[PDB]
Amino acid sequence: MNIFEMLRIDEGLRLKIYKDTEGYYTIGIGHLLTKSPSLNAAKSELDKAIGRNTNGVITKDEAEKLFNQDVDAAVRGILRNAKMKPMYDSMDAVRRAAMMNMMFQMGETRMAGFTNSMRMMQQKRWDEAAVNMAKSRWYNQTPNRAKRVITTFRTGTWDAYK
Ligand SMILES: [Cl-]
Repeated sequence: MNIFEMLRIDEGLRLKIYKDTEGYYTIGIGHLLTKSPSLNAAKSELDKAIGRNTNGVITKDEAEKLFNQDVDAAVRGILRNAKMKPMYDSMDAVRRAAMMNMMFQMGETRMAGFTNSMRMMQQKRWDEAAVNMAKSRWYNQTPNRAKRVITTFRTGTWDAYK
């Protein structure tokens, strides 16, 4: 298992533009197009993303290409954050995948809301950090997914995924 397989499981694969749990236009493997409530805006974003005129439908290879870009983007962002970088560098590979999962799904800003949790892990306060992470909008909105990610971060294993 790896970050790719992990997110593929959590994010699923859609080849046509759809509105997510929050109502925002998305496509492929969890690729947020826009927060605009306007579908054509969303189509415009999609064409820009893929580099051709698509009318809301892409191929799986296109989808995977956007996903790799998105995964890269996520790590790049953790590594560029002054506070996250050392946190990530200090983690083992499974736990680093957990963090990548979180970044990818919610973005930098929201991710910063979890700093207390992260310090708690730095300090080997693993269960405490886990219970703490469940106290959040994230968990409240997509509990099964968050539970998997939390378990992953807490244990360093891929148990929640097999
Ligand atoms: Cl893009």
